[PDB]
Amino acid sequence: GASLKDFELSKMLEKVAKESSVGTPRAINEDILDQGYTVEGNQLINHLSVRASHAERMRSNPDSVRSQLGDSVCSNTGYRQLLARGAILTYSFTEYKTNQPVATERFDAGSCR
Repeated sequence: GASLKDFELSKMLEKVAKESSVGTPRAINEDILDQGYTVEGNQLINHLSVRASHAERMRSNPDSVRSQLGDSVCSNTGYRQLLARGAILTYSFTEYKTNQPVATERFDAGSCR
């Protein structure tokens, strides 16, 4: 099992996941639903669904997707506090109709540097 400190971090992340999930699912735009947050170990995971056409645009340029996500995460004051405590921010995008993976992008303190 996870160490005492690791399990505690997961519990802290679960508090963030619960508050951040209030009001989800909700539309980010016409193509993307914010489905809220879960925690797996040291990862705070934001789950999002993406419609088929936008999913294709995402798949065609995964480095640009990652870079834009990184810019957002790494300048988010609250996320920076989590990364500063050993957390990983994970974005899990799946297809709206099928739930097939589209993109999965993880960020740690190292990523932000």
